[PDB]
Amino acid sequence: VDISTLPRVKVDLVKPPFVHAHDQVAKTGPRVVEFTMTIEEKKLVIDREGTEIHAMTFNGSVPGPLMVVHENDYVELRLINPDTNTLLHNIDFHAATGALGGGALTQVNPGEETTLRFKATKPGVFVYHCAPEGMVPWHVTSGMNGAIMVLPRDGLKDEKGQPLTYDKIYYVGEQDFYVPKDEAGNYKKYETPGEAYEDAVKAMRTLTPTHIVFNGAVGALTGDHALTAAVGERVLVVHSQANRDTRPHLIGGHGDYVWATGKFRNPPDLDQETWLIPGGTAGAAFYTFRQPGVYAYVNHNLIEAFELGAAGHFKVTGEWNDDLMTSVVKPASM
Amino acid sequence: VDISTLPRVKVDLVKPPFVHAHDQVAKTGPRVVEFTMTIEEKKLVIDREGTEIHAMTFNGSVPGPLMVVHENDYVELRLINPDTNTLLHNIDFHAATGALGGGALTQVNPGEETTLRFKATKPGVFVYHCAPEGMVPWHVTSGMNGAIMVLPRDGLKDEKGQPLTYDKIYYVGEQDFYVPKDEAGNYKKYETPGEAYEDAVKAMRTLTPTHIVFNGAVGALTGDHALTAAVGERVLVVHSQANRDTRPHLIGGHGDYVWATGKFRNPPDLDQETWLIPGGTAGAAFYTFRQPGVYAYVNHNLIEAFELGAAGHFKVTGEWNDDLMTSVVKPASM
Amino acid sequence: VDISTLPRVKVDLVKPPFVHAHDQVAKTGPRVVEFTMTIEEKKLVIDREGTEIHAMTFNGSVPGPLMVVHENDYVELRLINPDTNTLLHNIDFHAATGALGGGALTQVNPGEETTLRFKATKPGVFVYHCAPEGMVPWHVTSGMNGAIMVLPRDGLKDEKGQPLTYDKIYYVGEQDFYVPKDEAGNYKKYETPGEAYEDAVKAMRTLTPTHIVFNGAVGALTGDHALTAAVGERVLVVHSQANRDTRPHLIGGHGDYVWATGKFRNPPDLDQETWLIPGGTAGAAFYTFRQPGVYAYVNHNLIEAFELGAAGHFKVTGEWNDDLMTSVVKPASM
Ligand SMILES: O=N[O-]
Ligand SMILES: O=N[O-]
Ligand SMILES: O=N[O-]
Ligand SMILES: O=N[O-]
Ligand SMILES: O=N[O-]
Ligand SMILES: O=N[O-]
Ligand SMILES: O=N[O-]
Ligand SMILES: O=N[O-]
Ligand SMILES: O=N[O-]
Ligand SMILES: O=N[O-]
Ligand SMILES: O=N[O-]
Ligand SMILES: O=N[O-]
Ligand SMILES: O=N[O-]
Ligand SMILES: O=N[O-]
Ligand SMILES: O=N[O-]
Ligand SMILES: O=N[O-]
Ligand SMILES: O=N[O-]
Ligand SMILES: O=N[O-]
Ligand SMILES: O=N[O-]
Ligand SMILES: O=N[O-]
Ligand SMILES: O=N[O-]
Ligand SMILES: [Cu+2]
Ligand SMILES: [Cu+2]
Ligand SMILES: [Cu+2]
Ligand SMILES: [Cu+2]
Ligand SMILES: [Cu+2]
Ligand SMILES: [Cu+2]
Repeated sequence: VDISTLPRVKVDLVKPPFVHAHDQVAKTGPRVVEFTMTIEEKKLVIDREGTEIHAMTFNGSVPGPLMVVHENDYVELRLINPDTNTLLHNIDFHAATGALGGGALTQVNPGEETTLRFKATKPGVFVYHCAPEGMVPWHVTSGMNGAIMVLPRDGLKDEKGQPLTYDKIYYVGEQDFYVPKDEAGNYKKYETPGEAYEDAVKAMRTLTPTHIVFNGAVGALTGDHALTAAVGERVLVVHSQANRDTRPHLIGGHGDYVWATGKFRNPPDLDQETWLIPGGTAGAAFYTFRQPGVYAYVNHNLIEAFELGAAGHFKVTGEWNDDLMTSVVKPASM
Repeated sequence: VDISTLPRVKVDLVKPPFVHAHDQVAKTGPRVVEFTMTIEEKKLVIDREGTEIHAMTFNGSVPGPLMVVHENDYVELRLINPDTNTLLHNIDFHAATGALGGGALTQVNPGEETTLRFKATKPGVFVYHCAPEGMVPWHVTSGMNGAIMVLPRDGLKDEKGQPLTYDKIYYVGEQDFYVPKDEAGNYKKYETPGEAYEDAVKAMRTLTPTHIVFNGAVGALTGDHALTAAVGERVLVVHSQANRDTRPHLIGGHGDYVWATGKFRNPPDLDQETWLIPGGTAGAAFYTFRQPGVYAYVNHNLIEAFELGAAGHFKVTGEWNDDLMTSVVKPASM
Repeated sequence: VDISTLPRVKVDLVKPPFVHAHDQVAKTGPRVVEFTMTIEEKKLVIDREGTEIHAMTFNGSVPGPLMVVHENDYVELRLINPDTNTLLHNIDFHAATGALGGGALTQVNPGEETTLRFKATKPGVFVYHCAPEGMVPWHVTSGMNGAIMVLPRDGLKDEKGQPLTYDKIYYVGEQDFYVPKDEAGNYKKYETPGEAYEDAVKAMRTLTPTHIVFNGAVGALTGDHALTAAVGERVLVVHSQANRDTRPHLIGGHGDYVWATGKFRNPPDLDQETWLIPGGTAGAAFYTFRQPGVYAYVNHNLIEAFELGAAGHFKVTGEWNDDLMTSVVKPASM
């Protein structure tokens, strides 16, 4: 097909955990969906202690934004590496076929840009990440990863083939960081990316993250930035981890329908308490809220969640159901 | 519904790996199932070396007991924290909906008790664990976790919808402990829980357990406490890990039907050699024994199993089948 | 049945990643399939630095060869431990039932041999490994593991029950090694296996591999030993990990049909980007190539892949499809 005959639509991405506007069931035929991302290397404070790292980002955020298209659309990405950056970057889409997911075609020095097109031939949520030859995990574990959702053209389906329609969607990107430590266990600091590289590699080779965070920082999805829902709403949470396994869990809830490895032609797993998203994967979980209050959404290695940062909150509005749960006798001394 | 109109049944729990009496197919309508657990903080010897830790337990054991109910029963738990304990505790049921699984409603100081009720709306095996705000992984990794099984009212089913009926059930709780180590690699010891806390946190943050055990100690499910079966018996092994991934395997056997993530509305995986139970999950495996002798049941990270403690035994009685396996030429020099 | 009435066929195994000749759909009735393996303890250089370890091998390779039979064939293995070796060895087949998978029946000192027969009653890919009582993980993590494929007699099937036929098969064995390190982080060296044992155990207990490799060494499946395919060919990649989780991913491709836990009576997962093979398991992924060029096949913990060794290449021949992917604007300064 002459791709020039297809509709084009442009999207300006939004910052995670929010997701750009889209339609679950495709309202048009196949399209070329145009996205632009600008790489930004920047300092980021990642913890309550004030630890500051040199992050490598797509569009200024960790994770990079969620892109949403439909099966057999074309994704056309304009990738810009401004001359204010220092490093070489590129992009690999796990949704794409060929050329290392695009990485072989998108190497951009500071001051350069490129435009890649690929056909989104498989439905699912997928990781995308930077992957410059010879320094792949350094870029990924500096925050340079996000996800893309390729919806079936007729939307999501349950294990029986019936429609599933979400009311709200959130994108949780989970990031393992490896801040180098000295003999004393203290964080080390670096003056240039080149002076950082070897100790960054050494720290990565411990296979022990110093931080594991949602949305780029300890506590990022809490407080005024807690996720929200109302009782009775259907919520899809897309969760990615570009480098390391995670095991998401909604404390006080479930995954009613879970694609743990993220690919929508498969039936979902039902009624999950916790699910395994392998490193290098995006998964998706659908839940209908049944109770109000605070929930925690965590990686259920609870050390990873509550000591290293992999925990966020939902604040849910509505009526309490005493049939589902009640305090029969409140805590007391007798 | 007026819950007061429903039958009540009381259960006194039994110590793992055994499971209180129950019926697979529900012989009554929905019920309120009453359980009582008493929290016990106690010293436990966890290895052959004599390493002694301060454990935090439900009902005196690591893991806590297995509770068994049916879908849409109500679980009513009386949780007692005697004044002989030091710490605040609570309980979160992954089977439950709302209030952080119950944790927000069950905070009990020493000298207090509480009664929680919830509706068991989803069938499966699920983790339960203590989760006091701000010190969650310390309690969990001190042994304060167990599991609950919510059976479908018509019992278990295979991948074709045919009944599966177990003859025996065992509950294996797998516990990761993080005993703090000094520069020399020697275990450190502590005089009060408060003096222990920071080094407990530091040890947890290594993400490297010092011990990984079944039923609370190295070798606990061996010798006079080996699990048992006869050739031809159908055995369900429920396995939980509240904090960290495991990969169970029956050495010399299989999981004929496995719910690796524990939720019975899903078809089981067939013929598994090894399966992944994510941290924060309970799974269940069904096997019909076909050969007698000793089996080892392990986490198949074999270092975790044979060096760190995650190994137990079955002793199986009956007739050897030489069709299935035989020594054609016994080991010899020729 | 009188097994003596069945056909016998002998196989001389081939070195991974290649696989001995076989037929997907069984062209005969059940057979006794005869294999011979000779244990070889040998020095192996495992990295670009020249690090040399004392490996323990089946048939001279890491991994050991892939054996291929059909469901309800009998496997008859002659296992030889020549008197040029130092250690006791045996073999445990995860495909087999009874006697610890064969390990209880196959203990051979140097100078001894044995012949084991078992019935391959379950279809799938399965791990086999050495497992001498008391020193199991040392042998496994010294390279003494491989895999066996038990094909359904009517070959592989998709999620709808339609045939899947591969054109090429490769076997990737992934090995975690634990070379002991001193305080400085330098590798230690040893003069005898007995003098090595305690520090080998200590290194294993870190749960942090020093090396994670395909086919026995960093870069083994690259260069002149890259895997190969043509556009349009259907390739099955069998992947095993006897001790530790992995998460395979074809960079630039997918797993079109994946049995992540390796058992062919289950429907495959479709369209996977990345999949979790638990330690102690073999999995299999089927892909039809659609683009030419270089691919990397990796464990998608990218530190594990690109720093520790778990990366190989495919070189794929054929026509580039610009519909599927194209550079619209090559990298440039504007
Ligand atoms: O609209 N994306 O930068
Ligand atoms: O980029 N990770 O959330
Ligand atoms: O910001 N110049 O590419
Ligand atoms: O900028 N190099 O493709
Ligand atoms: O169920 N909270 O870990
Ligand atoms: O929306 N619930 O009151
Ligand atoms: O909760 N009232 O005892
Ligand atoms: O009967 N449970 O303590
Ligand atoms: O509590 N864990 O077995
Ligand atoms: O043991 N008094 O709660
Ligand atoms: O005892 N406090 O809920
Ligand atoms: O199959 N035993 O590890
Ligand atoms: O029960 N078997 O002889
Ligand atoms: O096993 N008899 O040589
Ligand atoms: O033919 N196997 O050594
Ligand atoms: O033996 N492992 O590739
Ligand atoms: O090589 N003698 O067994
Ligand atoms: O060589 N011992 O079975
Ligand atoms: O998609 N390469 O990591
Ligand atoms: O085989 N492809 O030109
Ligand atoms: O790729 N041509 O600008
Ligand atoms: Cu980059
Ligand atoms: Cu990738
Ligand atoms: Cu507690
Ligand atoms: Cu929990
Ligand atoms: Cu051996
Ligand atoms: Cu094994």
